[PDB]
Amino acid sequence: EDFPPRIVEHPSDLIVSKGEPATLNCKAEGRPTPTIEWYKGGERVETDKDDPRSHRMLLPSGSLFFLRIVHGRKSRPDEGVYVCVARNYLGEAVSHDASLEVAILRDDFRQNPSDVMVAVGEPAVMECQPPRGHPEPTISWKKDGSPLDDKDERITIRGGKLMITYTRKSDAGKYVCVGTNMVGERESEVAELTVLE
Repeated sequence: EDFPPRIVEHPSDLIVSKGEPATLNCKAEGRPTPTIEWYKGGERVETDKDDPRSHRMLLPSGSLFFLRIVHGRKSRPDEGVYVCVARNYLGEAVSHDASLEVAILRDDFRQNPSDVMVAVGEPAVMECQPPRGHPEPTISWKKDGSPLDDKDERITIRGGKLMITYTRKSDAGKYVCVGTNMVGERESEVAELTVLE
């Protein structure tokens, strides 16, 4: 016996990089088998099943596959809020909405660290702020090519602050703050800690 459609899988939010394909999931049940149609900002989205020229494929399940995420300066027709709608003669079911998003990481830091000159046993503090990014760029540090870990308690890394409680001469070196999101790494310009005594 025939029954109205029901959404089985709603689409989940998606951040993806420019250059990468993407898939928004949807799945319905119904008898007769429901058709699946997608809407972005409440506007019907063309698929290859509508028009062979589309860069978007509607998969057998009704998920929406973007062969390329269009996001240029002056047009970006793919990022936004999406909903799938399942239909048969008996009715319609709509999904919850999902955002589709292109990740972004700037090459150039919000605030570079600063040279510090300090004497043995005195605190050395370096502050950093990474580029704007989505998702937000998390922070790490490097001295003369090698990662810094706060695994060793004499260094405190927290927020944008790197603190060395009691400077050692062996702490003299080139410091860079590193910026990281799904897009890639980004390195600040190098900072000189100098240690007197």
